[PDB]
Amino acid sequence: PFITVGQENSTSIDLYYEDHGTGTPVVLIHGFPLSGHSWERQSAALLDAGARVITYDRRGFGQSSQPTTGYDYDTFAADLNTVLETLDLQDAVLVGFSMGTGEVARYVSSYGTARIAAVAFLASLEPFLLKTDDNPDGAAPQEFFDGIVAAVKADRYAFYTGFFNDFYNLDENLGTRISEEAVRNSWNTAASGGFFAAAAAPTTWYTDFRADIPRIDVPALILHGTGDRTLPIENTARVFHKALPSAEYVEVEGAPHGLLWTHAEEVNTALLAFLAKAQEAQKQKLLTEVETYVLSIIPSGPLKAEIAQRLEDVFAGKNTDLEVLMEWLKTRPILSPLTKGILGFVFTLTVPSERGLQRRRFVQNALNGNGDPNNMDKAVKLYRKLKREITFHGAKEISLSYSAGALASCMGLIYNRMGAVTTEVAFGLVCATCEQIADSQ
Amino acid sequence: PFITVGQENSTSIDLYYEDHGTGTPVVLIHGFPLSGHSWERQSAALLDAGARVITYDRRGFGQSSQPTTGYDYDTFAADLNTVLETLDLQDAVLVGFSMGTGEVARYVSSYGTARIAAVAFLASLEPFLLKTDDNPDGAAPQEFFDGIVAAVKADRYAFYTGFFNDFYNLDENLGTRISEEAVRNSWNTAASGGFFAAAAAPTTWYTDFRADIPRIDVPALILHGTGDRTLPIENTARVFHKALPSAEYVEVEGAPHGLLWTHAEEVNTALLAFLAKAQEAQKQKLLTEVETYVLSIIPSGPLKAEIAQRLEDVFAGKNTDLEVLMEWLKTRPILSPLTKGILGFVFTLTVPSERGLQRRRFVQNALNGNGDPNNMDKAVKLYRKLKREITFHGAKEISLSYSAGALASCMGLIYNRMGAVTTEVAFGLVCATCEQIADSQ
Amino acid sequence: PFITVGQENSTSIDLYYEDHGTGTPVVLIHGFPLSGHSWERQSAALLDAGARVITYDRRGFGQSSQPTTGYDYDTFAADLNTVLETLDLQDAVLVGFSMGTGEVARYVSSYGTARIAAVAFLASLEPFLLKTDDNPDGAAPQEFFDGIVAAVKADRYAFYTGFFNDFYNLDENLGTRISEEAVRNSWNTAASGGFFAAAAAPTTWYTDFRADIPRIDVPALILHGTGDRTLPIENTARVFHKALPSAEYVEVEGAPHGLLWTHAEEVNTALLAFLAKAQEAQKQKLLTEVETYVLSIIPSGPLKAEIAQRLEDVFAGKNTDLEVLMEWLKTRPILSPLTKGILGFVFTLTVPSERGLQRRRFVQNALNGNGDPNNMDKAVKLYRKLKREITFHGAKEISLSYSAGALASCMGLIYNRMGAVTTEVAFGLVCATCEQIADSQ
Amino acid sequence: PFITVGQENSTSIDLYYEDHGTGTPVVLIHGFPLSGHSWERQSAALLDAGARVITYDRRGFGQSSQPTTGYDYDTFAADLNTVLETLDLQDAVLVGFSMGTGEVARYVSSYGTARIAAVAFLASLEPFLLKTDDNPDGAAPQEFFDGIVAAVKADRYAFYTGFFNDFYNLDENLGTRISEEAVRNSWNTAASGGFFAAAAAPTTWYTDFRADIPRIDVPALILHGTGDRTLPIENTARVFHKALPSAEYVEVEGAPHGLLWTHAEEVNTALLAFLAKAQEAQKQKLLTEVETYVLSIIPSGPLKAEIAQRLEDVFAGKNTDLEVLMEWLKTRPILSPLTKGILGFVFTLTVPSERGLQRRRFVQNALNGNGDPNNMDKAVKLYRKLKREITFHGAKEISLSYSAGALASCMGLIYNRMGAVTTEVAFGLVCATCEQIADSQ
Repeated sequence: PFITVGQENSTSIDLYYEDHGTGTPVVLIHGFPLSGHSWERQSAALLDAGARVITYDRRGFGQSSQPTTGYDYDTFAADLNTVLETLDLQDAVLVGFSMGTGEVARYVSSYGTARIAAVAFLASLEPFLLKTDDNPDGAAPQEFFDGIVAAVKADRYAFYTGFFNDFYNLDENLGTRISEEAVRNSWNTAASGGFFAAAAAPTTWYTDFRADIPRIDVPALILHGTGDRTLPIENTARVFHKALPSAEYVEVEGAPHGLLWTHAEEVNTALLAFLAKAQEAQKQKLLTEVETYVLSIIPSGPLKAEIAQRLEDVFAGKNTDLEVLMEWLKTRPILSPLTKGILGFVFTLTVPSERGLQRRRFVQNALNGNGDPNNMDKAVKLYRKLKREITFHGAKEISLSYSAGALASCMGLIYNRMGAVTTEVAFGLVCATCEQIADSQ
Repeated sequence: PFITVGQENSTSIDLYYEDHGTGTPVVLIHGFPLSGHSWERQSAALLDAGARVITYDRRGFGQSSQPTTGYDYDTFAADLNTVLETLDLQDAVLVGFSMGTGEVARYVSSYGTARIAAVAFLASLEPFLLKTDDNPDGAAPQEFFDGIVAAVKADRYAFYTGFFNDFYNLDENLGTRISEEAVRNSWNTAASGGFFAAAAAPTTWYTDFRADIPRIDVPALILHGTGDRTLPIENTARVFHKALPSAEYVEVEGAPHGLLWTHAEEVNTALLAFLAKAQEAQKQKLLTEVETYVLSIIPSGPLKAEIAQRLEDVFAGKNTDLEVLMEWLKTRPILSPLTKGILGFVFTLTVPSERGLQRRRFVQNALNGNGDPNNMDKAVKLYRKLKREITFHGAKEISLSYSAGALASCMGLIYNRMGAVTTEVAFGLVCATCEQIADSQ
Repeated sequence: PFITVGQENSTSIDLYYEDHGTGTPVVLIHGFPLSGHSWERQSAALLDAGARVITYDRRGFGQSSQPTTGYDYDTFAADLNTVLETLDLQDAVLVGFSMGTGEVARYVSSYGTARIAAVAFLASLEPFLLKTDDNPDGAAPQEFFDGIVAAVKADRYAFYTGFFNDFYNLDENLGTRISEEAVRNSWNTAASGGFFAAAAAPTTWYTDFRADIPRIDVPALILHGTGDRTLPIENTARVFHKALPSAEYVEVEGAPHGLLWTHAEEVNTALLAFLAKAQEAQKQKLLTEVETYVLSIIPSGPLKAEIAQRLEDVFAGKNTDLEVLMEWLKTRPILSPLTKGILGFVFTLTVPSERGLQRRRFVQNALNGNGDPNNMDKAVKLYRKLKREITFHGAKEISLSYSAGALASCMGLIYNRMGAVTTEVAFGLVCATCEQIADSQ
Repeated sequence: PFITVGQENSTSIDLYYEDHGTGTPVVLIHGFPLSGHSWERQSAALLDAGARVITYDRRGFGQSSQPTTGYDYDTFAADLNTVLETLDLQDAVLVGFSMGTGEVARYVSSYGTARIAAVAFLASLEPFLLKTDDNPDGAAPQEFFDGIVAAVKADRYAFYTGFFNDFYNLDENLGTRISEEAVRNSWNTAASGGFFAAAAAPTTWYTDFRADIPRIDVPALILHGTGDRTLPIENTARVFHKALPSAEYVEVEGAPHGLLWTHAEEVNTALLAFLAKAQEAQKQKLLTEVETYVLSIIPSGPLKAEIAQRLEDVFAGKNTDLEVLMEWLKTRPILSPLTKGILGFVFTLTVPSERGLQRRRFVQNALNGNGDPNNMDKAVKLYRKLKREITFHGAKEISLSYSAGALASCMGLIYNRMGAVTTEVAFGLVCATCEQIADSQ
């Protein structure tokens, strides 16, 4: 798969990307000189843990186009921007490794955290690698980087070999934490990047990210290997944490630069924990928003108390007997049959286990759009559009452009499994409906 | 990026290509069994020297499609034709290495040199490799080539190994001029070409190019390694130069077949020397053409003598005091303010150094399209199109479709730096303007 | 030229008007029985002094329609209203002579001073001409005016003769301050007004303007001839100044009623003195307003202090070395290149002398709309509309309907002299831009 | 009637014009400070002699608008251009008197003689009135003109009096060649021009017309009064004739500047002669063009000889017996009935006297469009458009856009007097028809 990010002469500039799983989106931004596939140990864990995994190959690397332009962090951040906008990612986690940590800082800094729930920096460049008068903690002098450029231009093929040596601490880790075959694959991946990008990349490494850091808005993780020969932990992660005290901070004891493979565990467990903390809060946010919309249609009173208590309990995960819940709703006075259908729908959708219970007649009758063909026609039209939605707000926005009869019919269509959409999209549908109905009062 | 060159059964035949830099187009045609990426040492130099670099992968190789049809030099030349026409290349240099030198000869021969400024043959097949009665200087008998085909069909993978041995003179050059890793990359590239192309390619090697050579119209370079084990310099470059005495001719002392890598600097230097001469000639042509258009609007007389002398001098590179030049123009009688603005524009554009001189009021006033909004509207439209142009003639052609008022306004727009285009495109703009104005007289 | 002010039976009622020069609008309202052309000595001076001169012929006079309705000051003031609204006059000076001074008072009184910067009363009717019990200072009894009406109805032609006698003090001024031919022209003008208007006009002369005077809001001038036989200075200008002490007050020694011609230089000088003060105040206001908009985009701090000081100084007329000013701006830290371009533009526009300095590259680059063709397209569209504007607010209003990119491009267009607009219109453009940019923050 | 020539602030600039008679257009351009009505003695003669008379009032004079802009010969010539284009005048005579002679020279010079058959200069400004070093024959120094401006600004009313004195040589001509009443009317006309134009006009009088004169392409007349006190014949007409030897040249013995009235006879007789010479040639041109179109449809042979002889004779004015002519045509073999109808039409149209002969059945039958309703429908449509045409080429151009059936039907419509058009328009119709028919062969 490709996303086009620009044009170079007669050719467009396309980034290779992958898009796996379902759930909260996690975007992984690889390091030099590798590709999105270098995250494969992390991707597997995130997929098992229930996240949507997005990887892409930076321009000049892996399967992306290989221009001779745009090798700088503003372009790289603009590239990332295009990806996020193209996929309409909401509530995303951005995880960068090495070079990738430059994208994370520069994007957050320039474009803000509108789509972004949390960030993570692994084997970071930050805050500035260039050793100057005003930057004493810098890791190396300018002449040092000039050196790498010269070395890559001389042979890049040979260069990759010595690079992966220190990248992986092969003198320590070969035959132990990394196989000879895994290293061979890495070299092949590097050899496959563009010649121009290979020599141009090292010039972006001493980008000054010092003014980007105060812009970091959302929860952050900083993770570094203490045996990092490529980015000395003392000039990078340790001074970065002083600049962002707020960041959660993890040192991987004796881990090299290429800790994604050698210490995938410690990485994946820690990354997993970070996702886990981010994910539950996001889920809670989703649950409570739904609740306000659902409650907005119910008349104020003690019933509205019983209903809200029940929502909150199933939302907290207390598996309730849906059969008991549904009978209660069914037999509630005052509530309109429409209202009971909406609640009926919400509860079956959110309850931990449906326990093989059949659909309820009172709900099917409540959500049938009065069996009106125009309602049903529009509901089918909305359904088509909702299949393309992946977020709560996108779903809710498109739904609000339809009449309440059509919305109720659409809900029946999903309820009865005549169509299927993602959970968060279904929430947006029922919330648009509640919004429309509440507004009629 | 791809260019489609044909159809095979249900599939189209697409050639992988790249398009880097800006300036005079240089098209690099790779050898067997490698791809456009084998030129990476040359590409870097050409890019630094300020050329537009085009590479593509021959059908059956690198990232191009892998048909089982069209393995012959007429098809290969037709493939090249499609590339050149698709990109609308003007004033291009064609550089072939090994197999690629067959494309260069056959295209020039059949399609002529309309788009082509110069040609270069590196490690050439020419003039005929087959040793016959009528071709005594041929390098080998037919049975020898029949042998290679049989060897590739037997194992191609194993075959590439012994091939790169002699291709690179690895017994001499390994660890010295070529690394083991660079060789590994080459084998990977070869292993990635199509099985059918691998066995079919060697049949095209003894194509008789003897009738193609007299067709070579434009300046040429012949370059060969004297240690070439693959194409014996005595049966190829040395008899080729006798057939084309006119060619500039360079022997690389003890260089193998794969001299692009092993002797890449020297090869790159040679390319610069040829590109540098071709570029200088092209620049001189551009100065000469621009000049005729510019002179066409001036009334015949002694002033027209002073003006032409001045153009020629700045065009020759005599850095003149633009401030002095501009005052002179400004104060010239007879010349219309329009004419003075056009000349004003040309001189600031072509003078070696502007010496931080501010724009001139007499020119801004002359090139303002009479402050007419429709002129300015069209000038902005033209500007958009000119941003996409890279050649003098393409620019001039599109410009001539606009009125003189709009053209003058566009020139003011560039003059005043409200927009930017490449130099040759700017020349096309001012020349279209002169052409339109001259035609009004 | 005509402005339609009403309908009489099958015919519309149209006022003849003229509209000359550029600059601050000055509206001249003639006396009985003459037309807008009676101001010709004043018009010439005002035109030379750099004002926009508007004249019109009151209904029933000169080249206006000659209805038999609407001969009263409310209608006359409504007529004037229609003129001012039709032309969208802003910041106008209203100058009335004789009858015209009734329009000035009644319009200001009823419609307010929204469009009006200053007023002038020459040979005024004010405050009330009718001699009554409650108006002891009145110039004549009712029976006296009844007399004039009767005289005009008897012969108006013969009547004009004796009228111009006292109107001009011909016994004193003929052959001296007024020629016989100038008097002949006056009679011809009068003979050309409508018969009905001639007899109906004198009934409007004893209109009580006593309640209109407290409504005079803006700076005023009262000017009267001490030899006025038509409107005794003692019953008119002298008691009017007591009612409006605030008015600037000028007696023309031995000047008759028709002092516009006989003492035209002195009257013209007086107009220049008032126009000159009003113009200077208006200019100061413009400097003050422009300044707030310009300052609104600059970050608060010491630089903002240096900038404001400089604006104020050039605005006060301290001719500053623009070259020095521009270098300072150019080299200022913190300020965005956009901001520097806007300031660059403002300073070159307001500095007393540009001293033949060329345009600055930093400004041209700052105001180029990013060389975007859509910006430039809209900027050209805006420019067309701005050519039709004559006021700061009209310009600013139309400009605010365009995006900031298009506005910046338009400014570059003017800066680079690719188009031209009046100064106040240019101010409106740069102020709309500042407003748009400030609002983005 | 008005023609709009521009815009001043909120008002358009309209020129008052008149358009009298039918025949060859003669455009009269008045002098300072008078209007188109000053030509009334000439207009009457030209109308009696059978010409179309066009007069207009220069901006600032007579009944034209009175702007404070555009008082210069390029604007005045542009004004004239607009008039000629607005009325689509073809084959026009331009006659200027005094100031008007500046329009004639400047228009011819800049716009060329495309619409213009002949020119006439009466009491000319030419070639340059300013007395300089390079212009020794100039009539006065710059300080002299500066003087007139100052005098007009001082009083223009009084000024006109002394001006008409010398304008008319009233000391010689009053009560003799000009009445006191005629002079009174002149002053009234002048007093009615705009104040601004009166003072601005004299600045245009020393315009250098020396480079305009070589541009005079067409037959010219120069006419001057030897008693001209306003434009000394020695600095104007006499040096002008040296610059244009080719001009027909007439001195009116002891005639003043205002010779149009005082010597209308000598003027009108001479002008009449000039028109008479121009008119006959134009008529001959019209006759011979018609003939080629008419002959183009006839087969080559002796009949074509008889026909051509006859056309030429009636065209030369030999009144022929149309009855005899028509019978001859009617009874001619070979000629198609269509052809006979066309000739029938032409002859009745061009014959001096029809002698009360009834329309011919053979022609009515020939020109009936086959009684086809679509033909007739289009013919009626064409007729509507032809009523708006006044020239041969305009008529012929619009006619050629119709089919031959429709054209023939239209001709029948005119032939049968069911509609009426001017002679030259009718010629264009029959010529378009002949052109269409000839093209079918």
